[PDB]
Amino acid sequence: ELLPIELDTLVGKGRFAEVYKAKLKQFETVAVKIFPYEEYASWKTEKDIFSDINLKHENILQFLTAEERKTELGKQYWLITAFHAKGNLQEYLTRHVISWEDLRKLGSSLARGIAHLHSDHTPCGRPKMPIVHRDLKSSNILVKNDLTCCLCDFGLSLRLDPTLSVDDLANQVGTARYMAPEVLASAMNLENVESFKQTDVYSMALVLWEMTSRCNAVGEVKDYEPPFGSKVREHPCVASMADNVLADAGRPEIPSFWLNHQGIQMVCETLTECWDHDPEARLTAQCVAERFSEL
Ligand SMILES: COc1ccc(-c2c(-c3ccnc(NC(C)=O)c3)[nH]c3cccnc23)cn1
Ligand SMILES: [Mg+2]
Repeated sequence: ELLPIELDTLVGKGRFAEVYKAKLKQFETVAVKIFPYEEYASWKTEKDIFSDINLKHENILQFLTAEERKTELGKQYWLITAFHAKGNLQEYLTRHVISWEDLRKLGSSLARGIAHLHSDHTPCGRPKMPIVHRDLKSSNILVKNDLTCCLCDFGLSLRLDPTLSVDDLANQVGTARYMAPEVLASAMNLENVESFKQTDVYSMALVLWEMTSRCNAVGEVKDYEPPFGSKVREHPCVASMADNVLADAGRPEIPSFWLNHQGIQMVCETLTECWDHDPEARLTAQCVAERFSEL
């Protein structure tokens, strides 16, 4: 029943699991995400999301199967997917300076992926369960060979099920650096689940800024730095982030010279709307995808 897999190299580490490059005898290269028994609930959450036939999309990591693997001293829970050699976006931007064409491809594919995740329908019209990521960041966005993005790392994700209770939506997850000001404030408007989609758009705005910051179309490009890199610790707490994002209304810097390029100007204007203090003022991911198609 178990696939003939040989693990090769540890390539990543997520919040709940380690990620390995592996060989699948058929040999095809695959990614194997390994969850220890104590993170079973996160393995089950990701398995449930990936098992929905309505999720499959070019900008969502291609899922193969889930497995339970007995070890000599316990049991592991695996998820096996396609492997993207270029790896995660944070590392890609750290190592590379990207072109305007690259930024267009990466930014538009990220917006299309989030719009699909949030959608209550498939691209054809069938009802689909909307999903909110809740921990979107450059380190868990994958770069495909054709320089388009694909999403993964759904352990904190929420299926927007009509059965969700108010006492269930209110029980501060995710990466502090990428938390929207209402998340840092514990001020999410729980009267509508649309509040959760708005938090993903904020995090997406920070990632679009990271991509823009490494785009040679502006001319002189600085070495990559995470959003708020010089303002807070390497692993900042919610309090230090709230000092910046909420109290100081702080956002990553957009130097005026970047706006000299017509394309960069449009991207900067769009991502600025997406990181507005007011979640209701942000554009939707679908709006952002449309803005990119207009370029
Ligand atoms: C459902 O199963 C999976 C399996 C792997 C990942 C996954 C990968 C991943 C995927 C494909 N190719 C690569 N390739 C290189 C070079 O890293 C890395 N990177 C991650 C970083 C954080 C969390 N999850 C991941 C996510 N879900
Ligand atoms: Mg635990």
